[PDB]
Amino acid sequence: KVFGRCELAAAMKRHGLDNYRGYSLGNWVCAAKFESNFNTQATNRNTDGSTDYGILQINSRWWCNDGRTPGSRNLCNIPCSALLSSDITASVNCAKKIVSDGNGMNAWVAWRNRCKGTDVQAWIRGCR
Ligand SMILES: C[C@@H](O)CN1CCN(CC(=O)O)CCN(CC(=O)O)CCN(CC(=O)O)CC1
Ligand SMILES: C[C@@H](O)CN1CCN(CC(=O)O)CCN(CC(=O)O)CCN(CC(=O)O)CC1
Ligand SMILES: [Cl-]
Ligand SMILES: [Cl-]
Ligand SMILES: [Cl-]
Ligand SMILES: [Gd]
Ligand code: NA
Repeated sequence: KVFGRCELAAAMKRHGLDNYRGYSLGNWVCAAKFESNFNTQATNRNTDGSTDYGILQINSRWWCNDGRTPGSRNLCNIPCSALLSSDITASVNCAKKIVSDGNGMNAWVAWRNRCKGTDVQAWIRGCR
């Protein structure tokens, strides 16, 4: 599923992501735009052999199981495929664990280089 901007803000806000660990709702919609282009089915191979999955591109090195990343962890206890669903529940619960772990939203390289220090509230402007 490719989400519209307002539609993704209303789903993230219903799943409790708004000001989660102090990060406003515009930071999460901003990240999703530059990680996946709002597309739940997005995948990218990394050079160490791990893969990023879904609307927030969550890494198979630590967070989920794809059966092809040797001696990796599955700390969200999910298959990688669960993070490709039109239902973003799996992805949101998985991102709450990651952003709680010491480094905050710096875990997302596109957040760090394209959303940190900008007008992030612009990403939810106009939505009800
Ligand atoms: C709502 C309109 O913006 C729709 N829109 C009209 C055309 N726009 C004109 C403009 O954006 O003022 C120029 C192209 N646009 C550039 C950009 O968005 O920054 C990329 C495509 N957009 C993506 C989007 O906006 O979600 C969809 C089409
Ligand atoms: C031509 C305009 O599209 C200029 N536009 C500024 C105003 N936009 C326009 C809008 O989408 O209504 C609203 C804010 N916008 C939200 C979003 O688009 O997703 C993020 C910033 N954008 C990034 C981008 O386009 O990729 C900068 C370019
Ligand atoms: Cl915001
Ligand atoms: Cl594996
Ligand atoms: Cl923080
Ligand atoms: Gd824009
Ligand atoms: Na894994």
